[PDB]
Amino acid sequence: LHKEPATLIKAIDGDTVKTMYKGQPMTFRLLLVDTPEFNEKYGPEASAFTKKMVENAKKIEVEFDKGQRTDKYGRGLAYKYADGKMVNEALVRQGLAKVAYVYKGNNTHEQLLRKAEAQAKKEKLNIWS
Ligand SMILES: Cc1cn([C@H]2C[C@H](OP(=O)(O)O)[C@@H](COP(=O)(O)O)O2)c(=O)[nH]c1=O
Ligand SMILES: [Ca+2]
Repeated sequence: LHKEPATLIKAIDGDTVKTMYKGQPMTFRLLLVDTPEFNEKYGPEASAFTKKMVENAKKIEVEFDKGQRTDKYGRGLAYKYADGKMVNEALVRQGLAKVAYVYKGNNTHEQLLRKAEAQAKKEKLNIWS
């Protein structure tokens, strides 16, 4: 896989962000994770974590997997990076997302994320507390 440029338009919630990609606005849903909804426990903390991470970044990048690049809602499906740090992994490592929605052929970073989740579980962080 490879990273491509994107520029933040707006933080949305823990696992969705609006970014401009090849000059067009899109809403991206982060691959391989599930944050709580804003109305659910930790939902606001996940939203604020992702928002801080993308708003503070000097450089956002998007990385598509090998499979489907959009979902049925027309959202982009990608791994997102903020100054080189994967947002999807960072959420999981902080116990603010579960590994979820692991579909065959768009699961290149699964094992990296499962290892973050195990570590967040060991530390009993947030969702795992
Ligand atoms: C992350 C992800 C979500 N989705 C779809 C499955 C879920 O469908 P349903 O809407 O029918 O439940 C929905 C969950 O997204 P949210 O967790 O953003 O609600 O997005 C994909 O199809 N592919 C993906 O890789
Ligand atoms: Ca969600």
